[PDB]
Order: sequence, then C-alpha cells, then structure tokens
Amino acid sequence: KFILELIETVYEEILDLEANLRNGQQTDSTAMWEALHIDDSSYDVNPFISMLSFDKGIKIMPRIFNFLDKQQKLKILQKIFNELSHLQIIILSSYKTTPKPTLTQLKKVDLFQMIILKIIVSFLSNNSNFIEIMGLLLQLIRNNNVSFLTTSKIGLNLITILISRAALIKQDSSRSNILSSPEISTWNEIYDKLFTSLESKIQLIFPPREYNDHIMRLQNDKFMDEAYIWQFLASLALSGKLNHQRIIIDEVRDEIFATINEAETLQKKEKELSVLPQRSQELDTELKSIIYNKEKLYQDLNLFLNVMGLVYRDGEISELKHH
Ligand SMILES: [Cl-]
Ligand SMILES: [Mg+2]
Repeated sequence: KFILELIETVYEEILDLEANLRNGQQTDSTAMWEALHIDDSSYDVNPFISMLSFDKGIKIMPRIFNFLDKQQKLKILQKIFNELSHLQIIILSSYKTTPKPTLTQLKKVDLFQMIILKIIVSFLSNNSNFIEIMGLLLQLIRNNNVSFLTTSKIGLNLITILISRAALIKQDSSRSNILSSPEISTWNEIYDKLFTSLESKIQLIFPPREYNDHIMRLQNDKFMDEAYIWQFLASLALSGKLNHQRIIIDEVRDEIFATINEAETLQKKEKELSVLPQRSQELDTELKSIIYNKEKLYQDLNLFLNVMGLVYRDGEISELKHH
C-alpha cells in the first residue's frame, strides 16, 4: 500500500534521528514529521490516521514520540481526537459496531491500548496544562458521537484519561489557589457539555453479557475485567455536582447490584472451598483465583462508590469513613 511505504520512510527517519541522538548531535524531527503526513489532506483518509491501522505503525509510535517536542505531540493527539468516531480501532473496540470481535481484532485493540494510550498518558501527565486538556476535551466533544465513543473500550479510556487529568490538575492546583476563574468556569461548562451528551445513556458503557461471554471464551478465562468501566464512572462522578452524581448512580444502579451479586456468588464459592479439609494444590489455586476475582470486583466497584462517599464491604453499602 501507500501506507507501508510511509511506514518504511518514517522508520528510516527514526533510525537517522537515533544515530544523531547517539552521536551527541542536536535532534531534528522535521523530516520524520513530514514523513507522517499529518497535515496532508490529499486523500480520502489522512495517512497518519491510516498508519494507526497497522500493527507496525503502532509499534514504532513510542520511537516517533521520543523525538517530538510538546507542540508536535499535542498536534498528533488533536488529530486523533478529530477522527475518533471513524477511527478503525474505535469501531473495532465498540460492541455496537463490532459485536463479535475475532481474536486478532482483540489483539489489535489490546496493542493500541498497550502502546498508544500509554504514550498518551505519559504525555498528558508530564507535559499538560488545564487549557490543553480543555481543548482536547472540547474537541472530542464537538467532533464525535460521544455516547457511541463510550461503547468503545479505547474511546471510553481516552475520555477517562482526559477527564481524570483535568480533575487531577484542578486538585493539585486547588491546594494553593492556582487556576483562574475563566478556567474553572470553562471546565464546568465543558464538563456539563460532556455530561449532557451521556445523560440517559450512561449504562451503555457496560457491554452486553453475551459480548462479555464471547470475549471470555476467546481469551480462555472467567473474567469480567471491567475496572476501566468503573474508573470512568469514578472520574465522571468526581468532577460533578451533587445533581450529576445522583443521576449517575441512579443510571448505573442495576450494574452496581449485578456486580454486588457477582461478588456475593464468588464469596459463597470461596466459603465452600475454604471449609474443605487438606486440599490439593490444584484446589488451592482454584480457591486463590476465586478470592482474587472477588477482591477485584470489590476494588473496582469501590473505586466508584468511594467518590460518592460510599463503600461496599461485607455484602453492605455504607457511608465511607475517612476518619
Ligand atoms: Cl508542529
Ligand atoms: Mg438531567
């Protein structure tokens, strides 16, 4: 393709950069940047966006990013948030639009998650200010079916990364009154724009059990791993007013009780395994696995419950006591 040639020239441009890095020369990504075709609108679909559809394109991204400055990194993120709704890996990771992913589609989703989102997190955590997060957030909000996005694992995680970083800086800055009025106001405007794009569709962040089942079989284990769903719920809740929080917890209340029920079932299985005398190692690894799964369900729900000042503990939801 025209995209494989681009990947080879980008790669060569990388090796060049590395030699100059290694030989103590100043680094210049100008040619690497050009080779990505980030501003190129000649084609139906941008060639850098197209490059993200290839495992190889994905796998060289950390080395590309090693040579970019912050302005270049930001520009790349901006490009990604504009094309999000029709970005392949989003379509691939939505249960709506890809209700039965194959193993290789899954591994692709994981690869993108493992590599691209890791880079995005490092970048935003080491190089970002409130206004840049706001802009990325507005941009996502303006240019996508945000709810559709939330049905995607990558899409949701991208929202959570942005939203938790914003909350974090606002928290670190609040301790000494850094952050202007126009910024706190804009965040509450932007937050409320995000919120209202999700209102009444929040539960659609949880995929159908059927879909969960299909995925469990492909990966060979009994494992809802939905931490990323609860992490999103926690961050969404953390930045809302009481009104926002009551709406949220009301909309996901069936999922809260299904998770509690899931946890209670594992707790019962744990008890009946625990009373058995002189177990074999295989029985004991069965027991350790049930315990771990039980604890993960606790910890994942409690992530969200804690933000509402609640805690699930021993079959009960009670008021979280910090003191
Ligand atoms: Cl630039
Ligand atoms: Mg309302």
